[PDB]
Amino acid sequence: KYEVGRTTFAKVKFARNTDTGDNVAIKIMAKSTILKNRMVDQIKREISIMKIVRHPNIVRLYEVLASKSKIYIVLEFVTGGELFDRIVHKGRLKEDESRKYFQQLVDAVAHCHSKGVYHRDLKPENLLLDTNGNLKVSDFGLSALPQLNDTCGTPNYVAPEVLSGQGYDGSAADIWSCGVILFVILAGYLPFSETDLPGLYRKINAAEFDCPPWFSAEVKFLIHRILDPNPKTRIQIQGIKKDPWFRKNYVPIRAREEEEVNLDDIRAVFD
Amino acid sequence: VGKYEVGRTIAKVKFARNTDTGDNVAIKIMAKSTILKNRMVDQIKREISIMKIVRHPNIVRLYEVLASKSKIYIVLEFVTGGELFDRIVHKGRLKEDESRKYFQQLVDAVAHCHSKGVYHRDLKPENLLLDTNGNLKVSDFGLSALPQEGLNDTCGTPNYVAPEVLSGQGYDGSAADIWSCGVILFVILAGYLPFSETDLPGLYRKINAAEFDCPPWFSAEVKFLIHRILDPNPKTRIQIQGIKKDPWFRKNYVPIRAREEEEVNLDDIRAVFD
Repeated sequence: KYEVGRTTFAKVKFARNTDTGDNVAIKIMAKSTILKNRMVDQIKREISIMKIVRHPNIVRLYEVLASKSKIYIVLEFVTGGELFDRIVHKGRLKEDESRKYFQQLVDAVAHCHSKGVYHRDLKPENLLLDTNGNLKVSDFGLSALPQLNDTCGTPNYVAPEVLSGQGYDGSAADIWSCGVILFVILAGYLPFSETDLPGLYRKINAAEFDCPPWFSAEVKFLIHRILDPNPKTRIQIQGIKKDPWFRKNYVPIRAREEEEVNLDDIRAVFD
Repeated sequence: VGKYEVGRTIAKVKFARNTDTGDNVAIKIMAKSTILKNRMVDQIKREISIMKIVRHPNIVRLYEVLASKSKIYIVLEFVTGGELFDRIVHKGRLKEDESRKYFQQLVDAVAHCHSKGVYHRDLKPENLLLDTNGNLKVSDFGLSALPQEGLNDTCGTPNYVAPEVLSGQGYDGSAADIWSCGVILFVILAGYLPFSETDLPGLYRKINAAEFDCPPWFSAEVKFLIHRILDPNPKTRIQIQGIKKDPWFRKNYVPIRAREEEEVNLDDIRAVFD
C-alpha cells in the first residue's frame, strides 16, 4: 500500500503512507532468510513486543508487512539526524546537555529491558534525534535480524563478555555500551583508541581508559561502575537510575501501552 | 635534516629524501616522552634495533634511527607499490598460484622476523605492501610495541585478529601472527573476509568458534592448510615450520636468501635513543 521510494538484506528505502500521506522508512528483508533461523521465534516475539512499544525516546515500528519472498518493517523516520553529528559540530558536549540526553537513553533502555528485550549492538548509529530534538533510540529488537574494501566500525563498545564469543547477559552488555556512549558525548572520543586493535582489546578487558580532566569525579565514578568488565559486578539500570550524577535534574517519564497484544498477532505477524 | 630533506606528512609519518645519497624515504616521527615512559620502552628498544639490523626482500626496511631531545625519528624504506589489496579490488580474488606467490613472500618474511625474535602483533592489509617490481613488502614490523599505535572515522577490521588476542590477556605473538596470515591468505583467494563483518557480536562468535565456509573453488589442500592455520587453539595451531612443510605451500617454492651482520652490539641498542 505504501508509496515506497528507494533506497545485503537491509535496503532501508524511504516511503510514504499515502492514506495519511506520511512517509516512514521501511527496512526490507528476504522473507525466507529470517523464517528459517535459530532466533526466528525470538525475532517474532521481539518484533511484536516493540510493534506495540510506545515511548518518546524509542523509534517506533508502525506496522509489519508481508510478501511471498520479502518482509517489510515500517519504522518511524527521524529527521533530527544522528546525535553524534551534533557532537562532531562541537567536539564534546556540555555536562547538562549530556545528562539530559543520557537520562533519555537510560529511560528508553529501561523500558525496553522491562519488556524482556535487549539491544546487543548499541552504538551511535542507533542514537537518533527527532525534529523537536529528543533522542530516539533505534534498531531495538532488530539486532536478531539476520546478519568489502571498506569496513567501518566501531566495536569499541562491544562489552568484554561478547569478546569471549560465548554467552552474555543482554542487560549488562547494553549498559556497558551505554557507558561508552556517555563517555564519548562528554569527551569527544572513544575511551579506548581504535588504531591498535589488539591493544584496544587488552584495554577493554582491563577497563583501562584515559579519563578527561573536565569529567567531574562523580561522572568518573558512574562510568567506572558502568564500565566494569565483569557483568556480575557491573551497575544495574536501577543502580544507575539512583545515581548522584544521574539524579540531577532528573524526572521519570511514565508510558501508557497495551499489555502485550494477542500473540495470535505474533504468530500471524509474518504468514 | 640529519642527512634528510623532509616533506609532509603521511605518530606522524612523513615523506622524506635522503639527501647525501639523494634517495627517498618515509619517516615516522614521534615524541621521545611517549616512548621512553612506557611499560615497553625496553621491548621497543630491542625490537627497533633488531629491525634496523634486519635486511630482507619482503620486509620494509628500517635504515636508521634519529633521536632528538624532544622527539624520536624512524627512517623506513619507501614503497611505491602500495596496498596489495588494491589489487584484490581490481580482480576480486587473485588466482591460486599468484596468491601462493604472495603467501610465500609473507610467510618467508614473518618467519625471518620470528626467528630474529620479533612478532608483528597486528598483521592487517595496511601493512602488506608492494614495490615497483611487484614484490610484497611488510610494514610496521617491530612497531606494535610502539606506544599507542598509531572519533567517528575508524577503519579497523577485527577479522584478522586471533581469538586469544580477543580475550584481552596473553598469547604467544607468533600464533597470532600465523592466524592473520591465515586470514590474509583466505581473503586473497576468496575476495572476502572468512567471517562476515556485520552484526559484530555474532562476528566475534564466529571468530571464537573459528567457523568459516570456504568457497567450492578452493582446492582440498589449500582448504586443509587454511583449516590448520585457522585453528582457534593456539597450542593446536600450525607453526611456521609446519606451514613451510605443507604440500600446497611446497609448490614451486624457493627459500629466499639475504645477508645481514649478527646483531650489532646491543650497547648500540641501549644507546639507540639517549
